[PDB]
Amino acid sequence: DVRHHFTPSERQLCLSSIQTAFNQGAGTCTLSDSGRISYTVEFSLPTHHTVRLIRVT
Amino acid sequence: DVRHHFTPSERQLCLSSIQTAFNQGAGTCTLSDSGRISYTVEFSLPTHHTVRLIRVT
Repeated sequence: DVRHHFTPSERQLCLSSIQTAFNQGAGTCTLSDSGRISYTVEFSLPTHHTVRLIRVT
Repeated sequence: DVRHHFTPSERQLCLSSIQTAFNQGAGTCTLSDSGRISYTVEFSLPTHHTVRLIRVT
């Protein structure tokens, strides 16, 4: 779980990507048999953020 | 995809929920071999909303 490596600015960048993705309709939002909702997405951070994470990871 | 069936309020409650779960460390946030970010969460809506959604399904 990369979250515990995220910069504060990196953490905001994710939230917005997740929001935007959720709002534009990317990813998969599923309502399960038992009524529980799941959301799943893939997105990109800018290259220079990724590399910094690829490094500490 | 359930997003087609949400009310705009339910759409909102979903977003708040995803945003809380991400901030509080719920779900799984990963970094891929290719540097992509992925995030996946499961969460509840209030019973009455859920019940409505299951009815229209």
